Amino acid sequence: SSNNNSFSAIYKEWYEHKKQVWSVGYATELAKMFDDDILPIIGGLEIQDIEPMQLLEVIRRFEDRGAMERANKARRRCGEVFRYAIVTGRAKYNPAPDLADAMKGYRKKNLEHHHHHH
Repeated sequence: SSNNNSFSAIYKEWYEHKKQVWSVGYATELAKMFDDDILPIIGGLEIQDIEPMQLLEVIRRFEDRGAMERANKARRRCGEVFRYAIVTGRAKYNPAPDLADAMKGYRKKNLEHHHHHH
């Protein structure tokens, strides 16, 4: 965590806030799985300074294991934290739309077997 705008910092605030909504055991391990996969990717980065492909790399992390719901849940909670950062006045713009663009454009790296053009 470099600055106060670091993802982990804001995540903790949001986490401890949501901790009063979710079950304690659920909340703890929810953070645990988020920390386990997200932290190596974008955890120590600034929420405003996160690369579009890095957020997609988080989704990549879960999707490649087959965890489709969890990959989408990552995107969900990340965007949820992005939202929280906008509310607290840390970020004005969040690369949430960029996540979608990166996920879409990623099919230009993972090629098909036949294309839609000739």
